[PDB]
Amino acid sequence: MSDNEDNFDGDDFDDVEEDEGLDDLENAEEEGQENVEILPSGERPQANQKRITTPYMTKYERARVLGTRALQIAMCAPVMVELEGETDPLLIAMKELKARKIPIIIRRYLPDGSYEDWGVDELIITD
Repeated sequence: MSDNEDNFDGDDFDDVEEDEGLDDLENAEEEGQENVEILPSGERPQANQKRITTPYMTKYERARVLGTRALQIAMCAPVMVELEGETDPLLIAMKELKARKIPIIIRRYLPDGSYEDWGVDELIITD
């Protein structure tokens, strides 16, 4: 009946519980390090670059994609599913991967001192 918490600081371990995932991203891995840009597929036979981007895009390029698609598409949809009839925060960025079509190029730069561009027009999609 009258049982409440005395305060909110019994020790020095009650300030680490801020999680902002979504539908299946509970601080699992997300470990990486590559500046990644996003753009509509573009295997331009002229900007053939190279450096470290494994000839196979990596879920982040697609995870930045989904996020940068989720907003571009949240407007209409550069996506390949609901071009202008949908704008969900990521159904499209999901559907696009869920489709594994990921028709888009991504730039994996390197905060280390390098960079490479391409995505699904020259290599893999999310995986």
